[PDB]
Order: sequence, then C-alpha cells, then structure tokens
Amino acid sequence: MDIDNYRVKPGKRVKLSDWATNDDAGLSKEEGQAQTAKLAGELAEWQERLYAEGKQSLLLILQARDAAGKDGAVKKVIGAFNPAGVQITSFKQPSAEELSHDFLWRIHQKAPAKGYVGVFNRSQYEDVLVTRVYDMIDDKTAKRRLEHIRHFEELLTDNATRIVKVYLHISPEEQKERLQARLDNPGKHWKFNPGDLKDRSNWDKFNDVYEDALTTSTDDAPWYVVPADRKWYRDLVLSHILLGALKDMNPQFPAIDYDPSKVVIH
Amino acid sequence: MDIDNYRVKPGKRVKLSDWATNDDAGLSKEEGQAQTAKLAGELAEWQERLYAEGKQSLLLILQARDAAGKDGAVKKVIGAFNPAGVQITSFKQPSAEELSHDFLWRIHQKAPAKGYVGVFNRSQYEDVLVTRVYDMIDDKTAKRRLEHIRHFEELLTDNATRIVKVYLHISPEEQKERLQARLDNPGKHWKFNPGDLKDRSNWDKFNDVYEDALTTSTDDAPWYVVPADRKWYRDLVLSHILLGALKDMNPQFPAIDYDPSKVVIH
Repeated sequence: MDIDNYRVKPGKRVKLSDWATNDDAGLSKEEGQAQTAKLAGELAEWQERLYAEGKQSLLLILQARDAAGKDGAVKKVIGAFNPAGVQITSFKQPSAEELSHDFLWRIHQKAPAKGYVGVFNRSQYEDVLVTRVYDMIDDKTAKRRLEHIRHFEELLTDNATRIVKVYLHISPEEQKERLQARLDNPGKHWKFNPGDLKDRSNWDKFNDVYEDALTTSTDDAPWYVVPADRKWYRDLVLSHILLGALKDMNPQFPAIDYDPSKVVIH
Repeated sequence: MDIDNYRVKPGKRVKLSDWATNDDAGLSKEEGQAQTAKLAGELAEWQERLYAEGKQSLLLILQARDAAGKDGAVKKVIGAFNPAGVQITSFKQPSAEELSHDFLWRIHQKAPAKGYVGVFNRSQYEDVLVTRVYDMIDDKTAKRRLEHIRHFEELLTDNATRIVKVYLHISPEEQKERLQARLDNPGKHWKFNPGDLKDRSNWDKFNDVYEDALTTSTDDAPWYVVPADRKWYRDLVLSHILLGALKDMNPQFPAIDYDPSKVVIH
C-alpha cells in the first residue's frame, strides 16, 4: 500500500470512476484491524507532541455521502487522540445569523488553535456541493466560492495549520446495503431520514460537483480519495494519512526557562 | 470504598483531612485497571445514547492541585467517549476581555449543549480559590460568588444539565514525588515550572477555600472527593461516577414516526 496513490495530484482533474471503492491492499480484515490498532498508539504519541509544542495545528476536513463512514471514522481514528487536544465541528444547515455573513464566516471561527487537531465533519465545501445540486447558487458563484476556499486554506497554511482533506469514496450498492441496514435494525432507527434518499437520487450530479471541489488539491492542502467500502480499510488509510501528516509536522517538545538541577522541592 | 462515601453530603461542613488519599477498595492495580477498561465500553454506549437523544447533557467539573491527575483523568476516562460528543475546556487565567465581564460570563459560554458531555478542567470555582489565597478578593466577595455559582448550577440543572463536581485528593508527599519525578526525567522537564511550587507552599490555605467551596454540594450538584494517590483508582472511581450519572439520566434512542417496512430504497 502506497497512501500517495489516494492523493489527488495538483492540477489533474478527477473522474471518480477512476478510483476504486473497495481496495484492501492485499490485507485481511484482521490484518488491517491489527495494523490500525498499532497506529492508534502512534497517533496518540504524536498528537501529544503537537499539543506540547503549541506551534502548529492539523485540520482534517471530512466530506462524504450518507452512510459513507465519516461519523464512524471519527469514532475510531480520531478517538485515538486525547480529546482535550481535539475540536470537532459538524456543520449543519446555516443558521440565520450565519447566512447574514459570508459563507466562510462560520467556518473561520472553527479554525483550530495552535497545538490542536481540528476536524470538519462537512465543511466549507458544502457551500459548493449541495448548494449546486439544488441550484441555490449558479456556476459563476460556485467557481468564485472555490477561489475563496483556496485563499482561505492558504491563510491557514501560512498560520502553520496543516490542511488535510479526505473524501470517503463508496459505491451506490454499498450505500444501499448500509442504508437498508439502518432500516432493518431497530437500534439504528435514528441516523436515517427521508432526505438521504433525495441526495442519493442525485448521485451523478454529486459526482460532478465533488470533482470540481477536488480541484483545490495542492501540495500544501491535498485531497485524498479513500476507498471506504471496507470500513476497516477506511480506518486504516485514514490512520496512515493523519500519522504521516503529524510526523511531517515533526512537533518538538517545548523548551524550558529553568535549570532542573538547581530546583529544590520543599 | 463505596463511591457514595466520597460524596460531600448537603449542608455539612467537611474537612478534606477526613478522607484518605490512597484508597483501593480492596483491589490490586491489575484488577482495578481491568474493571476500568470494562466500564469504558459502558461509558461509550451511554454517551452515544445521550448524543442520539439530544435532550440532556453532562457537565463534569474537575478541580485539583498540581500533579493530582486532572489531565490523566481526562485522557483515560473521558477518552472512552466519542470525541464528537464531548467538549473539554481548560479555563486559563482570565484574559482582558473576560475580566471586563462578570466571572461567570466566560464559564456560561462553555455550558454544554443538549446531547453533549462538557468538562471544565479548572472551572468557575477558580474564582473563589486562587483569588482568595492571594488576596485578590475578600471574604464578603468570596461568599457572594459561591452563591452566584449555586444559582448558576441551578440554572443548568433545570436545563437538564447533570452537574458533577470532582475534587482529586492526593497527599502532599505524593505530589512531591510526582513533581520530583518530572525534574529527574529529562523527557518530562517540560511539564514542570518552578511557578507550580507557589500553590504548594499555600497548601493549608487551599484546604480552607476548597472546604468552603465544597459547601455548594447539593443532591443535584454534588462534590466528590476522590482519593487519587493511586492513578488507577482515580480513573476507576471517576468512571463509576460518570457512568452512574449517565445511567440515572437514562437517555433513550429517539423513536421514529415512519415505518421502515414501507420505504423502498432505489
């Protein structure tokens, strides 16, 4: 497995049909879950360094369709982090006050602080995805919003915020099984709403608008297309993506302004 | 050993000296760690129900002296929760803007929303503890602020926010060893600063103000004195306190007003 195969290279447009949805890198579910359990300890060690250093931050942006596994990815992979060094925002429909501001006003407020890991379950890209499929905004407006999103991600990059954007890529048949699974089990009768089905019927248009959203992939702010049909593979690949980012960020523990040998505890 | 022995009963002044700091309830470190790891699964299930229900919230207030184990309690115990349904705030020294407001202004802003677990690592009580030991406020002001905190906690209690206040209770010798261990270990020099030694030299003055603060213990908003000399016991007792609270809150998965048998996914 080369994780870089899943990175949208700069300047190269995307046709989601070209990325697989059910990769497994030649591993069994047990071999994958075991490797994920090991990376969890690594993710915890490096997130502590990030927080102790207090110079950098990591922003994970999760975008995916219903039942693709973003809530399940947060619970497993992001759960390896110390919750005191993490901030998770799930952006719902814009409120009245939020609509009275530019579309990035509410997004910028949740940008992560130094030393923290930030996660955007749904993010600023919602304003050029669902807003286009249902013709709330026109193509002219959408392209201009995409330019504003790049400039926004560039601002955070110069602020030492390492941006990582991940798209969870699943097939329609897999979603159908997962959605039917919510309807089948009496305990999950609450993550399904007549409205997930509306977006599903617009599968092909979401392919197009996502392909547009993915053109923001740069060296400093990359998009990753993660085959998510196998939940354990989603978790494993996301673990590799975040750990490699933290290792490249290479946080160091902070200096001290005292001589430990001269300290006498009374 | 019974966790209710650790609850500050309403209307009765207490002295922290009455509680031992190194309880173990008749358990070894291994057996205790084993049961803690088991309760973590229950904490996860009930926290998920709390978040699905979206009607109640849980507010944990952590107060303790340096090296007593607040950060470790959060990492182990609160780490069992799904980080997407938890908010941790470590209230630092009041900034300028915060000082231009009443002392509960910044505290109230972090009150947990419906369905969330909130943790105050240092909290509103800081404003009647360190402020008194160093003569920043007089007894008259200190007394009145304790009343304002009660009314505030009553407000949140009527909001379905279950308040739980925990004081981690360690011996001075234990602290000394923990602090010396950070001076001795090079990898931990960054966790010690000679400033921490100021409050330690005022130990008995913190007894008084803490014993005053514990008088806000009610049936609805109880204080717990957790013997924390044994880090594994701290984690175990904290897990029991939070799990009992979530179980008493008894959050229910939300019902549905549609028949899953009548919906066909295309």
